[PDB]
Amino acid sequence: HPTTFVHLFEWNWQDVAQECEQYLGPKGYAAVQVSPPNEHITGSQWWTRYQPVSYELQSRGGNRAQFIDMVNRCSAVGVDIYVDTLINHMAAGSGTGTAGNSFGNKSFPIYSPQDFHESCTINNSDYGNDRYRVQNCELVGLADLDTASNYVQNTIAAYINDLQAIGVKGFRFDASKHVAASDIQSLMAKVNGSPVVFQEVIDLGGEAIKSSEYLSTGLVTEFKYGAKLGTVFRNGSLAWLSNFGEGWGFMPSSSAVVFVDNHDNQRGHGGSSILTFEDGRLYDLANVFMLAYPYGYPRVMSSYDFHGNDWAGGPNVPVHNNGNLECFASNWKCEHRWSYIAGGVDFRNNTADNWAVTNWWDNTNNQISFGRGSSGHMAINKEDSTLTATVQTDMASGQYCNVLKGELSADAKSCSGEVITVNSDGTINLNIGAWDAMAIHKNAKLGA
Ligand SMILES: C[C@H]1O[C@H](O[C@H]2[C@H](O)[C@@H](O)[C@@H](O)O[C@@H]2CO)[C@H](O)[C@@H](O)[C@@H]1N[C@H]1C=C(CO)[C@@H](O[C@H]2O[C@H](CO)[C@@H](O[C@H]3O[C@H](CO)[C@@H](O)[C@H](O)[C@H]3O)[C@H](O)[C@H]2O)[C@H](O)[C@H]1O
Ligand SMILES: C[C@H]1O[C@H](O[C@H]2[C@H](O)[C@@H](O)[C@@H](O[C@H]3[C@H](O)[C@@H](O)[C@@H](O)O[C@@H]3CO)O[C@@H]2CO)[C@H](O)[C@@H](O)[C@@H]1N[C@H]1C=C(CO)[C@@H](O)[C@H](O)[C@H]1O
Ligand SMILES: C[C@H]1O[C@H](O[C@H]2[C@H](O)[C@@H](O)[C@@H](O[C@H]3[C@H](O)[C@@H](O)[C@@H](O)O[C@@H]3CO)O[C@@H]2CO)[C@H](O)[C@@H](O)[C@@H]1N[C@H]1C=C(CO)[C@@H](O)[C@H](O)[C@H]1O
Ligand SMILES: C[C@H]1O[C@H](O[C@H]2[C@H](O)[C@@H](O)CO[C@@H]2CO)[C@H](O)[C@@H](O)[C@@H]1N[C@H]1C=C(CO)[C@@H](O)[C@H](O)[C@H]1O
Ligand SMILES: [Ca+2]
Ligand SMILES: [Cl-]
Ligand SMILES: [Cl-]
Repeated sequence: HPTTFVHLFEWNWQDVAQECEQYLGPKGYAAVQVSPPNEHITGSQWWTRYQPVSYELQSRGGNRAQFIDMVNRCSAVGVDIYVDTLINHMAAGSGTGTAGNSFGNKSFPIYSPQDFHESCTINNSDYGNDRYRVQNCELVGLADLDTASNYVQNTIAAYINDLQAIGVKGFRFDASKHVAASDIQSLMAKVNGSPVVFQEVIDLGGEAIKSSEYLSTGLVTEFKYGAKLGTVFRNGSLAWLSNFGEGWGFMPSSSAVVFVDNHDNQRGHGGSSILTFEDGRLYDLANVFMLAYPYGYPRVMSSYDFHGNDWAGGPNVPVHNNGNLECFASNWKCEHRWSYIAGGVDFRNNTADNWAVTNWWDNTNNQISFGRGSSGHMAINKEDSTLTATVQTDMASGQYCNVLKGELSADAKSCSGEVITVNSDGTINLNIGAWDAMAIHKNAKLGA
């Protein structure tokens, strides 16, 4: 049933907790990826979170008690917390952290200069041909930890195990490409149990380091997914997506974390083809495809309008602002609450017993429909005409809520939005307006 997580980028711990109770739990999201909760450098830019100072849980998102409160309140409604984990480095330079600690010259509350690789600079060419420099030199001046050192592994493992002890269920290993896979292996041997671990490795091909090196240590970000999906949605034909996945050169589905955009590449950090909230309904549709299609573990992005400043932090108005939700406009965008996206999550959540593509249909261009066997069916019309084809499904005949537009009542007698009819012979007579879609599934069926 739970199948999809969401990055609540720069949401603080109280907003996450309330969001779990009021929306993510009820709508079936599996987990929240939170911004780094450990002590980091002072400053309001979002990227301060990626400059650690210590592993005390005092950060822009809140203090340790507030962190625990969020973990608990989210867990109470069935939503896990995944922590963005800085395994590669500490802050650059000298300064002060969010818990009051000072640092400088590769000296921190828990590290000294010997705990780091010798200073050198990762240069653009190194990605293509110097594995050693990519993993032992400094990413944009950040102090590169000696991740082969037993002390460093133990210290990072203690941070991970502290977070597990208080209830955290997964971890994003930031900048995993900059850490030898064998160092990550040694780290994981000190990590208690088997939490969810996904490793951030950007590999579109042609580099010294390969995302495939990381398959044995956890899940891996498949950045090919969003890159190719955005190119297809912008310039290509949806019909080509019938074998999306391993046939496009992607890693195995059971290893991949997939997403349309992430916090870096919606700003042009870490792809002019990447779709983001800025693309409106094109983003809706791309998310509907992602969430209906049986490849990967999807992460929905949840952003703020940064008003053209790719460095700015988030709005200084909370999401839950004394009874008003600061979503959808020029503060928080709340893509995870957009109807087509949350509906796609419901569809994925209820078609997970059938990880196949069935009865693929298309018009050779930008209209597609397919099924998850008898568990669900979907269609996307990304053209300017109305889509009225008759398509074959394996669905039981009857009437179904279009979960992109509404939901089934508690009594199961009605839908709050459009109702789709599956005929006696299992067909559907589509009637999909331009740039619209539909999705139905067996657990959103009107019941006699
Ligand atoms: C941002 C990503 O950079 C690399 O990606 C490279 C790909 O690997 C390569 O294939 C090709 O596409 O190029 C890109 C390089 O542009 C890393 O591999 C990838 O891991 C990284 N993403 C994640 C990790 C980091 C680091 O913690 C995050 O970086 C953000 O935070 C840093 C540090 O604050 C910020 O840098 C700022 O500080 C420096 C000085 O320290 C100054 O130059 C300036 O003030 C700031 O830019 C980065 O801007 C920011 O991207 C990233 O968010 C993670 O997702
Ligand atoms: C929820 C789950 O979704 C995804 O898992 C699906 C795989 O991607 C599919 O490939 C398929 O896996 C089958 C393998 O293909 C096959 O080789 C064999 O190993 O059997 C597998 C199981 O049938 O179906 C999987 C769904 O069953 C995604 O890849 C996976 O990561 C997702 N699970 C995550 C989410 C939750 C949230 O609670 C956690 O419990 C899991 O630990 C996460 O990994
Ligand atoms: C928040 C909202 O985002 C989305 O819609 C964007 C559209 O995709 C863009 O096309 C554009 O809409 C313009 C229309 O195209 C145009 O016809 C005219 O009506 O002006 C519109 C606004 O300028 O901009 C939209 C964002 O401003 C996304 O598709 C949509 O689903 C999102 N709506 C959510 C928000 C509300 C508000 O509570 C909810 O009621 C909906 O259920 C959510 O889906
Ligand atoms: C606790 C220190 O451990 C490590 O030092 C080892 C080093 O690995 C080898 O020389 C073997 O012996 C020394 C002494 O144990 C770390 O390399 C060193 O950085 C550690 N000190 C840091 C940690 C603490 C507290 O966690 C601080 O008190 C200290 O200031 C800080 O530098
Ligand atoms: Ca490194
Ligand atoms: Cl702490
Ligand atoms: Cl990522």
